[PDB]
Amino acid sequence: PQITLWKRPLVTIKIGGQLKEALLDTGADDTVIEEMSLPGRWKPKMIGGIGGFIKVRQYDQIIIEIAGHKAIGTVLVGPTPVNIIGRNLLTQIGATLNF
Amino acid sequence: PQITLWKRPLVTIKIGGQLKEALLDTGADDTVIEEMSLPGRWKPKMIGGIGGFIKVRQYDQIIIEIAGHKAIGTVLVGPTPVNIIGRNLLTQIGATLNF
Ligand SMILES: COc1ccc(S(=O)(=O)N(CC(C)C)C[C@@H](O)[C@H](Cc2ccccc2)NC(=O)O[C@@H]2CCOCOC2)cc1
Ligand SMILES: [Cl-]
Ligand SMILES: [Cl-]
Ligand SMILES: [Cl-]
Ligand code: NA
Ligand code: NA
Repeated sequence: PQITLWKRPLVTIKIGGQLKEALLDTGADDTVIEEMSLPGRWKPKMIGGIGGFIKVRQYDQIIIEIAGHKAIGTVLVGPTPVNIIGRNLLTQIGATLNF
Repeated sequence: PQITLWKRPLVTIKIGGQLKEALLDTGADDTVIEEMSLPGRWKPKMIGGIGGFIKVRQYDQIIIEIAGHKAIGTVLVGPTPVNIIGRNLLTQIGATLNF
């Protein structure tokens, strides 16, 4: 699809057996999801943006279905105010910004 | 152009006769740039990023070139890890997300 930017570019994702809404975010290096459990190993990380930093858990090799398209990569889990699909997964679904 | 997302989507902007680097950010409703001098009056705005809420200065109707494309619109001035071009100006330059 061609997604407009007149509104937030929100899509449905499936992660850890759960459906969630998330923002397609070209400004995000990494994918960040609100608190949830995921299986496997994790390690702590700090990520920063407007307003400063939050502590997250870094889970590697997580599959996420994004608007119907599967992709695997690292997912950060923590107290983000919005679920964010970042570049690490946007590349894997072939997303581009066009103008 | 068609911009892929394997690296950060950084572009040159021109504001106030000066060239700066900025990030094309579909996850940002608004455009936020680092401390600089802009003409005219400003109004207060609170914006909430990943780390919390901050105060910024809102300047309306500012001339700004984004990757060679002219725009005239609202610019927020305040502390940010990088200048971000949000949807208010991405729509003016005709950007969409595609996959
Ligand atoms: C390392 O991976 C990262 C992933 C995401 C972020 S971020 O969420 O902080 N962010 C980075 C950007 C500030 C460089 C992505 C943004 O797209 C962020 C995404 C976002 C959106 C809403 C709330 C929290 C985060 N948007 C944002 O800050 O927009 C501001 C703040 C909102 O006000 C209106 O727009 C301006 C930081 C690190
Ligand atoms: Cl990854
Ligand atoms: Cl590609
Ligand atoms: Cl505007
Ligand atoms: Na893992
Ligand atoms: Na000033």
